[PDB]
Amino acid sequence: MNIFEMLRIDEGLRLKIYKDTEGYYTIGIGHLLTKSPSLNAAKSELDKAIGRNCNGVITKDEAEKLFNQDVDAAVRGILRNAKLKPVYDSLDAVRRCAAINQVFQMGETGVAGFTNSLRMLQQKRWDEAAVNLAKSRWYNQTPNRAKRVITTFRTGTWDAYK
Ligand SMILES: [Cl-]
Ligand SMILES: [Cl-]
Repeated sequence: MNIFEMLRIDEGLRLKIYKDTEGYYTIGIGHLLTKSPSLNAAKSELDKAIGRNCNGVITKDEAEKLFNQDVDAAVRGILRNAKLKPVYDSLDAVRRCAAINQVFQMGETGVAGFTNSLRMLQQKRWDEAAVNLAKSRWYNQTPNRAKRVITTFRTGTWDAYK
């Protein structure tokens, strides 16, 4: 198991513009296009990202390309973040994937606000962090996935991903 396979599992793969769980236009492997409700704005953003007239649809390769850039962007965002970096570097590899997951889903921003949990993770208080993490909008709105990530952080193994 690795980050790509993990996220591919959590985000799915769709080749036509779609609405995510929050109702926003997205495409591919969870690639958010825009928060605007204008489909058109979405198509535009799509073409600009891909570099061609897409008409709302892309290929697998295109999707995968966006996914690579996106994983990469997330790691980098973590590294550049002063609140995040230290936590991240203190964790083992599996758990690192779990942090990337969250960041990919909610942004550097959001994760940066999980102050208490962050500290717990840094101190290696797994069970504790896990309970904390569940007291959040994040878990409440997308509980099966959040459960998987949380278990990942809790255990340091890939069992949630079976
Ligand atoms: Cl792009
Ligand atoms: Cl879910």
